Order: sequence, then structure tokens, then C-alpha cells
Amino acid sequence: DKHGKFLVFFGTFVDTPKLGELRIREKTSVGVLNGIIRFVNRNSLDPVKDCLDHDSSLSPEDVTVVDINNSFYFPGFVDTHNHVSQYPNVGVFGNSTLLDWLEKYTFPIEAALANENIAREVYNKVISKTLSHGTTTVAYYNTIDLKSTKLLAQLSSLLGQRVLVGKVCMDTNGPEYYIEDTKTSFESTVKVVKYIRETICDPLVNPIVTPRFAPSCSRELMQQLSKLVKDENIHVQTHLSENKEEIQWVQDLFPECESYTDVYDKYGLLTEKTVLAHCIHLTDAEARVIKQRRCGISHCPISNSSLTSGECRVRWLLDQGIKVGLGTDVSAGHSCSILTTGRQAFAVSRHLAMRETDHAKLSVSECLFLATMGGAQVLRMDETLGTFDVGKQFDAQMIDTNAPGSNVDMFHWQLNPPLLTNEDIIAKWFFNGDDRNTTKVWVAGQQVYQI
Amino acid sequence: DKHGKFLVFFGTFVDTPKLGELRIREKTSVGVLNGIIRFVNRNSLDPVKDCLDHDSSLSPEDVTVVDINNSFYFPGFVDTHNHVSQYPNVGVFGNSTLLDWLEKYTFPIEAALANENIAREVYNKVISKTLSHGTTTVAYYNTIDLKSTKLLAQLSSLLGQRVLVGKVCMDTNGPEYYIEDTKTSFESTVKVVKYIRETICDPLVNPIVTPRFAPSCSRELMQQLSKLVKDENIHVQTHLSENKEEIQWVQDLFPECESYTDVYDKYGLLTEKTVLAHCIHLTDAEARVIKQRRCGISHCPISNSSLTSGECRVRWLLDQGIKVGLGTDVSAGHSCSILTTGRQAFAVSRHLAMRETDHAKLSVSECLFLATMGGAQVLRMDETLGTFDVGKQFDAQMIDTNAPGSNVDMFHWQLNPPLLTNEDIIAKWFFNGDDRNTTKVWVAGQQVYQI
Ligand SMILES: O=c1[nH]c(=O)c2nc[nH]c2[nH]1
Ligand SMILES: O=c1[nH]c(=O)c2nc[nH]c2[nH]1
Ligand SMILES: [Zn+2]
Ligand SMILES: [Zn+2]
Repeated sequence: DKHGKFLVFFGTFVDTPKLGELRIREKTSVGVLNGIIRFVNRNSLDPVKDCLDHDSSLSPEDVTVVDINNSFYFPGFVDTHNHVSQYPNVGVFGNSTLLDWLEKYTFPIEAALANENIAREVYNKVISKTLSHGTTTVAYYNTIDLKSTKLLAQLSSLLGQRVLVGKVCMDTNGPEYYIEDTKTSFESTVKVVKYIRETICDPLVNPIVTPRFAPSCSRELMQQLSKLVKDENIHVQTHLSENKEEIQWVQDLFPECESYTDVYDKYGLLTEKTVLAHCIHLTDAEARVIKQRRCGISHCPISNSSLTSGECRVRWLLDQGIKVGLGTDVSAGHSCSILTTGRQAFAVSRHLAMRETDHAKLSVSECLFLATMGGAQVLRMDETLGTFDVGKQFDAQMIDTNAPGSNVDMFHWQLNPPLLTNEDIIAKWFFNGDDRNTTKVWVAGQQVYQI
Repeated sequence: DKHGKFLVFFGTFVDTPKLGELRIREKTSVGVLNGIIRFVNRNSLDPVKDCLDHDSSLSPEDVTVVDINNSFYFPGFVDTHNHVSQYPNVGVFGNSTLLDWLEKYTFPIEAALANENIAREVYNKVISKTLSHGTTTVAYYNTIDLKSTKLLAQLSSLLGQRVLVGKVCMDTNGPEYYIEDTKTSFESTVKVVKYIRETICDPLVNPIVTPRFAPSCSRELMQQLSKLVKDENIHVQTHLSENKEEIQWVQDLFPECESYTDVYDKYGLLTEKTVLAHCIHLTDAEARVIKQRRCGISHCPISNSSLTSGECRVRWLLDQGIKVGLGTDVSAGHSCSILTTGRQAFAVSRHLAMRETDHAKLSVSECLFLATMGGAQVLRMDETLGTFDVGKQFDAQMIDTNAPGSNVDMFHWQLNPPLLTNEDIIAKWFFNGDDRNTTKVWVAGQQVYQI
């Protein structure tokens, strides 16, 4: 417990304050107190003194120095879309696309998690594992089950991860064994919001209203949830425009609306704090509504490729001023790692570019931005998360490119044969790094994970 | 050294004898003697006796049992295309596409490896690292340097990996600091072939004639190499139809030919043992020539995506009877892992499918096939490699899905909540496995790697 203890981290700090830039600050001291960054001084020669200089009420005994060659601090990753409840099925989907995959794998496993023993095991695994890949903040879709969603929020609080925890709402078009009625779906959402806000009462743990997607939610349910969302100022997360059959289904189910996006817009679910997952097949008009309502987009490339859903036009969305983050979308996406997700966003943008132009391509720096600040923007937490800056939360991971077992190698003579830049080193971690390189993770200035 | 020692491996054996099938043999004994599989008996109750039954000249003392829950044997991966010399640059390529990437990164690093100290370090790293990812057989492009190519072949022999080692030939369109003249390029190829065949004299180490690609090789050089290849019955490897600017360049450079493929065909380099890397933008006519000449194709998805080269139409090539393997294509591809390569081949086939049909999609089983047998077919070694079958080489890796640090998790209750098949377990390793799950590697019935 670091609360009340003035921390100063010294070393190399890497982050992405603006899309496309990679800020590398060597020999830098970052002061952290009660989870908040108090100063960032480049070329610190005296980290303790940097603290004493910052606050004269401090003495050397009040300061804890943390000493970071091959190693840097990077912001915690933000996973804007993760069905923790589906984790048992990562890698398991065969040749299926979305709607068959829902029927065959997802409703079965989500229902199975009504058993608290299974859920508790799954939740502990996924929180620990995403932490070990550097994910400090995650928006979790759970299941329709109230009790298990509360437990997920409890264990999130316990383990120190920053989360939004959603009870999934489904009152239409689900199997009888895995469906709610409208009143239950709404009221259990009210309860879960209350329990998280008033009982869990933890700044790291937030509720999020989770209409599964338009085919699963009646007009009445969506309007009720929308009123809850407006009155209680709650985040929202749902899927949008992922798969063409899904899109056709939505059109068939809501012919009074202009588009899938218009369904959510008309029944009140598009807000500054709505996280829209996938958003592949959007029309220009749909993207314009999303912009006007200031919703954020969770880009889930692994899922989109594995389910043959399509290619998210990330550049096209960014070019319109829509904020974009990354989501693992477990389990449609097999990986718990936003780093892995980032690498695939990089690849997906190039499949697009092969037919569009180079413009569609995302750089390493941009994907890392999406993996951190982008997600914070989507969650509307970018004033407090995503970069090493004064006032922001110390959500951070230590990256050691020479941690044991690392696939990120560098030869001494790279650091007149060609030499690596600092940017190159970051790119080697981006492409070949994994959890083994994330050796420590901090959330809110607390260490929550140690390799 | 296991030579002269009758080995029997007992456990679960997974392999892909035919495209699309995943053969899982539990409680199976595989007898291995002097690198060759002698029997495969499903439901072995007595592995020692299975050996005594196989060969009455044996006694219990002559038999060494190797005992494999979460673990199976899988064939060693085949990397049909790897520029070991470019390894220092994995992850390093920025926004570049092929021709800029050659100029900016590849010729510089390849030239740098004329320094034997650097090369020795690189070769030891890459052989050890590809072994640790389960790559038992690899076709290596080195550099134009004779001495370093010999060393690569020496260290390959020393470390136990099965390799084809190519001295790169370039006598045109290269920078003055990294080019050969025609006579040197040919004669150093003759020498390297001789040195490998007659001095290294190791069944695991083979030469391979390596014209870099058509723009780098004069008509005279190609014809000389073609005659060498015919007279000495040597493998060939080159790049084909990777990047549209490259393709235009070839057309401009060889306007007397009908196509890029026709350049290699006319000057004699298309043979049953020619490994053609990439082969993205082939016309129907080009693919037909490749079929008629019985060349194999190295599919290098990571490179193809990272350099925005395009999407290899793997299904379309397979549908024509052309054999396809996987290649990492270090360093245009950042990964040394054919497993990683396989996962990306899986993804690339789905980007294709999004616009073609489901037909273009590769299953998990098919990618694993490409990763093993496919590569063996491309190298024309599939009678002796790629599967656990009698007469074939014991090129094999032990996969432990619960090795330390594994990202392949399974809950006990997955092995009435939904249960995993054996195929599902393999798919979880396919999508979330990495080198940490490859705990032992055997080449030619010798253990060459231990985690
Ligand atoms: O990627 C997704 N995962 C899901 O569980 C889901 N449900 C509806 N739509 C969905 N998309
Ligand atoms: O993927 C590739 N890597 C290379 O070094 C190369 N050279 C020519 N063409 C090439 N393609
Ligand atoms: Zn989802
Ligand atoms: Zn290559």
C-alpha cells in the first residue's frame, strides 16, 4: 500500500500524448502520490530532491525512489471491450462467423457462468491475466447474471484493476435458457449500478450499461436504459455494425429506423460515454451520427478478422474526429493482450491500405496511442489516464525488453553497422513483445502485478 | 547423442497428414531409431514391448522410454523462407514497403554481416531462437558473402537444425557496397554448394541456390545458376510477385518476357525444387507455369501485411495443386515463429474471404498443415518430414499447454458447462501459444533444444 507515501519513479518513460507521436523521456523522474502524478522532470539528477523541491512539507524519509538500459515505463493499456465471461472460449470458434458463434459458443458459456464457482475462477483468471499483459483499465461485458456481475465488480475492486463492469441486457432473440424479460433486465441493471456505486464504492470500479446489441434489446428496454443512463450519467457499451448478417437482422428488426446506428440513436443510447464496439460497416451517415453524439469506438481487430466480420476503417473514423480505442473482444478475439490487439490493428490497417491508400495505414506510434490514450478517450478518462502527465493516474507498466524469455532481442552493436533508435526499440517490443516483457503493473499508483 | 539407442516416445501425437485433417493419437507409442520413426502404435500399453516386438534383436536395456495431460508431440515447424541475416531488423521497417525497405534496412544489415563476429552472433541467435519456437527445418537466405554463408552452414550443422543455406546472388541493381559481379556470384555459389555438400557433409544441412529476385540477377547469372541447378540437382529459392512496384520493375527490366514468373522460367530457375516466396500478385498464367514446373510457394503473411505487399491467395494456389508452406520471412516479417506465421496466415485468409467467399478461409488444421507438411512439400522433403509416420524423420516438438508462463489456459471443468474437444485444445495453442509452450525440440531423433 503506497497511500500516503511519496513515490518517485526514475528512468525512461514512453507514452503517446498525441496521435502519431511517441514521446520518449530518458533519465526522467515522475513523482506519484496517492495514485496521482505530481511532476515529470526530464534530466533529473536527484529524484528525491525533485520531490522535496515539489513539496516543502516532505523530508527525504517520506520519499520512496523506484529505479527503472533495456527498460522503460509505458502507460497501462486500455481494453475498451472484453467479454470476461467468454474467456474459456478463446481460440474456440472454428469456421463460424458472428451469429453462429453466438449460438454455438457464447450463450452456452455465458449461461454456464451463472455458477459462481466457475465465474469466480474465470474472473480471477482474466483480471490477473489482463494485468499481466499490462491492461490497467478494461471495460468488461459480463453476462445477464446479476450475482456474477457483482462478483466481477468485487474481485476487480479486490485485485486493483481499473474497470467498467457491465451486466449484459438481453430481453429479445436469445435462447430461453439465456434471456431476461424487460423488467428484470432493466431492474437488475439499476441494481448493479447501485451496488457498484454505493456498495463497492471504489474509484477504480465503475458501472456501465450494457445492451448487448440491438437484436437482443427491445425498444422498451433500450428507452428505459437510456433514461437510466441520462439520469445517472452512466457509461454505455454495445456492439455496432460488426457483421453483415447482423446488420441485415437489425434492419429487419427495426425497419422504422434508418440504420443500426439510428436504432441506438432513436432509443437514446448514443452518448458522450457510449463505447461502440467494432463499427466496421458504418455508412457515412452512421459515422456522422456517432461523431455528433460523441461516442467512442472500440476497435477489435482480432475478432473482426477471426470471425470474418470485416475491416474497421480506423483511419476513416479518426479522420472524422471520432475517438478510437482498442478492444481485445474476448473471446471472439483470442488474446487478452492489447499489445497483441495493437499489432493486429497495425496489420488490419495495411490490409485496408492495400486497396485504399497508404493513408489508411496506422503507424506503430498510432497503434500504441490507440492502445492507451485512445482507449482513455473512448472511456472519457483521458484527462486522468493514458499518459505520464501531471494530474493523471499512475496507470503504468514496466517493460523490460530483456526480461527472462524475451523475444525482444538486441545485439550490443546495435545500441559502422546500423544502430537502433529508441523508436526502433519500442517497435521491436510492439511487434515481438508479450506479457513476459511486462514485469510490473501499477494502477492508481499501486503495484497490482509482479512477474 | 541418441544414435544407436532405440527410443520410444509415449503420449499424445498430433500431426496433419492431409490438408484439413488434424490427426490426434492419444496413448500412442512412436519408436525412433537413429532419427527415423520405426513404428506408430495407437493404444500402446507397453512401449518397451512395442520395441521388442518390432525388432527381436533388441532387449529391454536397448530401449529408452520417453514419457510425454496437457501435452502432446507435434511435428517440427518448417520455415520455408527466412533471411537469418536480417534478424537484427525484426520490427524495424516503419512505413516502408518492399523496395524502400530493401534500400533503407536490408542491404545495410546484410552488408554489415560481412563482419564474422556479428554474423556468428546473429546466426547463433536465430538458429537457437527458431529452434525454441519449434522450427526444425528452415530455408535460410543469408547474404552475398561466401565466408559468412559457410559459417551459417557450419553452425547449423553444429546446433542440429535441419537447414537449406543459401548464399544470396546479386549482380545487378544493388548498391556498390553490396553487390557482386556475375562471375563472383556464380563461382561463390558453386563453392558454397561444394563446401556444404563435400566439407560440411551433414544430412541435415543442404545448399540452396539463391538468386535474390529477378531485378538483382542478370540473364547471364540466372542461366549459369540454372545450369548448376540442373547438373547438381540443387534446391532453388527466390522471391516472386511480392509487391506491385517490384512487379513493374521486373516488367521494365525483362520486357522480352511475359511476366515475372516467365523471367524465372525462361532463364531456367523454375524446378520441382524451386521455393518461390510470396507469390501474391500472380496472374492465372503465372500460377499455371508454377504448377507445370512443380515449384513450391513460401507464404509469408506477416511480411506481406507489414510491408503492405498484398494478400497471398493461398486457397487459390492450393486449389491449383501448387504446394504451399509457411515462411517467417525475417526480417520483413518480425517473428521467428511459424506458429505466429500460421496464425497470420489464418487471419490473412479471412481478409481475403471478406471479399471473396468463405472458400478462401484456412482452418486451424490447414494452417498447421501449412506449418509442417506444407513446408516439407515445398522443400520436397515430405516423404521424410512433416508427420509422425514410419520412415520419416523424428523432427518434433513437445507442446505443454501448461508450461510455465503459458497463455494457453484451460479450466478443469472444461476437460453441464461446455467442454473442450482435443481439437479445441490444439486451437487454443494455435492462437495463444508461443515458444513458452515448446519445451523440447528434436531434429533427426536428437534433442536439440530444451526450455
Ligand atoms: O464481438 C462480439 N462479441 C459478442 O459477445 C457479441 N454479442 C453480440 N454481438 C457481439 N460481438
Ligand atoms: O520479403 C523479402 N525479403 C527480402 O530480403 C527481399 N529481397 C528481394 N525481395 C525480397 N523480399
Ligand atoms: Zn464483443
Ligand atoms: Zn524474403
